[PDB]
Amino acid sequence: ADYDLKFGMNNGTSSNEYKAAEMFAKEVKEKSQGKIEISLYPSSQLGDDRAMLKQLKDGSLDFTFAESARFQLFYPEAAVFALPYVISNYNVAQKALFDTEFGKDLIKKMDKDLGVTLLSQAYNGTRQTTSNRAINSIADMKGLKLRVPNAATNLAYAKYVGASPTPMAFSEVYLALQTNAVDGQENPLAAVQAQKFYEVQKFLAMTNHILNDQLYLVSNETYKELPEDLQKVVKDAAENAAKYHTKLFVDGEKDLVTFFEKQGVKITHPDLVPFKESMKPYYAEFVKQTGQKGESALKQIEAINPHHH
Ligand SMILES: CC(=O)N[C@H]1[C@H]([C@H](O)[C@H](O)CO)O[C@](O)(C(=O)O)C[C@@H]1O
Repeated sequence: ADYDLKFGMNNGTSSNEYKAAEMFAKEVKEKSQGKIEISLYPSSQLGDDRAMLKQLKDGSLDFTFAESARFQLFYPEAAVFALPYVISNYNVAQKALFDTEFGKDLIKKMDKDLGVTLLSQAYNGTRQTTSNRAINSIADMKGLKLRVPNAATNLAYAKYVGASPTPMAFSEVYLALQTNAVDGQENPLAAVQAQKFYEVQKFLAMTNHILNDQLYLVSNETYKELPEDLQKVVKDAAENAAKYHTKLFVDGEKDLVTFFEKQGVKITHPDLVPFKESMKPYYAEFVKQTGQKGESALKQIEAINPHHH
């Protein structure tokens, strides 16, 4: 094609993210009259999300996904998006990004410093905790060998609840669970399904601890080369795909608990009051480390009412 573009992702071919990326690719190909073809590179073929963000910056990959929170790697205050229990729901996540001074500035910096254009934002589920033994209360976390991604906020979730974290890439998790090298992991329900973690985890606990969004990002080096009518095709397709993406996750959350039960998984509902209490010293450490910018980001986010209006 005139533009042989590539979209890298960590998720696999059975995931909601992949299905939404397929919708995006199809719409772009059709509405560009075949000028643009987007090929998909799932399952961390190209590296993890940190690697893929570098590749968008240098123009060697055209599209990828990232969470708003992942930008903590560059702007420490952006950890606010994944401080456990701070962002209440997706309504808050949307407003935090697009309707705060903090979030608007972040989007501008992503364009200036990191070489990426934000096309759209979707919901990517609320993270829960799976394990090889029951989590009936916070006490069961103590010393649980909890896999986390290579992200400071997830590492802190594990530490402050009393678990023993083991960071590793997403691709490595199924093996680690299967062999009981670790005792559990934490991810939204849809990823537990997509990766078939239910095959290698007998328990799931509704810890509700981190809210994930999902940004459709394009390399500036690619986006600048597209004539403006094709930029519009891409932007509009990303917005349409993100609405579909969100819907896939909202519907999965409704029924996935009963899917897992049918697969033999035992679901627990630990009391979250001590989980939330356990994060208070972590918030204090975030404020100490990130200073006025972090205090401000917190304040701006805590001011957002979570009810749709
Ligand atoms: C956009 C993206 O790549 N998301 C990935 C996230 C983030 O890397 C992580 O939450 C840090 O931001 O980690 C996973 O949930 C995980 O490894 O468990 C896989 C998911 O596909």
